[PDB]
Amino acid sequence: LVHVASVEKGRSYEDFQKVYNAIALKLREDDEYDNYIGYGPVLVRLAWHTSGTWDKHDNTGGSYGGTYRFKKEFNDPSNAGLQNGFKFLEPIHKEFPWISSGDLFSLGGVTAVQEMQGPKIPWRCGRVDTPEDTTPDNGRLPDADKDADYVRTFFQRLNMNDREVVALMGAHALGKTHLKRSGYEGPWGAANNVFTNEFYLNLLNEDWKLEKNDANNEQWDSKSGYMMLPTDYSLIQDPKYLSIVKEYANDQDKFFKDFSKAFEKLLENGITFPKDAPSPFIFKTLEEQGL
Ligand code: HEM
Repeated sequence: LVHVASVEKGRSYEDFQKVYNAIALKLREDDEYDNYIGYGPVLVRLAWHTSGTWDKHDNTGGSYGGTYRFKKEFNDPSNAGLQNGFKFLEPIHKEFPWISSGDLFSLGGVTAVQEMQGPKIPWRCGRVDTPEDTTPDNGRLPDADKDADYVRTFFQRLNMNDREVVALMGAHALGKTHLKRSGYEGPWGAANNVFTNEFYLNLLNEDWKLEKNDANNEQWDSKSGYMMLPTDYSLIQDPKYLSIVKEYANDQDKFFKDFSKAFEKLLENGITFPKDAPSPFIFKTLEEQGL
C-alpha cells in the first residue's frame, strides 16, 4: 500500500495558515483545560499517536488516513484522553471541512508546538482519509513500564534511530501524566505548556526516587513534584541515550532543530510526496502575524 499525498483541491499555503490560525486562536482562548495547562500538550500527543501506529514493514497505520476518527482507534486504551484533542479540533474541522482528518490531526500538533514557543515544524499537506477497515488495531503504541532496550526496539518500527528517539521524547516536557488515563500521575517539569528542553535538564538534575503511585505502578518522582516514566528514565540508564540527553540538556537550539526534523518525519512516515508536490509549509505563529 502506497499512500500518495493529494493536495486538497485548489488549496495552498494561505488556506492552511488559516487553519493553523484557527487552531492557534482556540488554543489561546480555551485556556482552562487541564488545570490551565491548555490543549497544547494533548494536541501534540494526538498528532503523535495518530502517526505512531505506523509500521514501516507494511505501511499500515500512520498519519495518512486519519483513522483515529473510527471507534477502534479512538477507543484504544493507549489513546485514553486524546478525545479531548479531538473535541477541540471538531469546530476547526467544521469551519474548514475541506481539510483531511490526517492533515488536521498532524497540523494540530505542529500548531501546538509552535504556539508553545517551540521550533518551527515544516508541514506538508495531502493526507487523504481512508476507510474504517484501514484503521490499525490497538497495541501499536508504546508501553511506559519498560526499559531502554524496549524503547529502542519499539522505535525501529517507526524507522527512528537513537537521536530521533531521544529528541522526540523531549515532548514529555509538555503536559502531564494522568492517573486515570494511563496509570501514571504527575508533570515532568515546571514549564509544561511552553516547549523547552526542560525534560533533559530534569532527567539529569533532579534527585529521582523510584516510587509506586496510587495505581500501584512504579514511576520516578522528585521532591519538586515532577515525575518520569520508566521509559523516560531509561534514557539515562542506557549509555547511548545518556550522551544524547546530555547534548540536548546543553544545547537548546540543537534540541529544537533535531526535534523539528524528527517530528516532521514522524508525521510524514508512510506518505509518498510526488516530485511536484508543494514544498513543506512553515506557518507563521500568531505572534509573528501580530494576531
Ligand atoms: C517510549 C515512548 C513513549 C511512551 C511510553 C509515552 C508514554 C506517555 C504516557 C504514559 C503519557 C501520559 C498519558 C496520560 O496519562 O495523560 C504520555 C503523555 C504525553 N506524551 Fe508520551 N510517551 C512516549 C513518547 C512520546 C512522544 C514520541 C511524544 C511526542 C513527540 C509524546 C508526547 C506526549 C505528550 C505531549 C504527553 C502529555 C499529554 C497530556 O498532557 O495530555 N510522547 N506519554
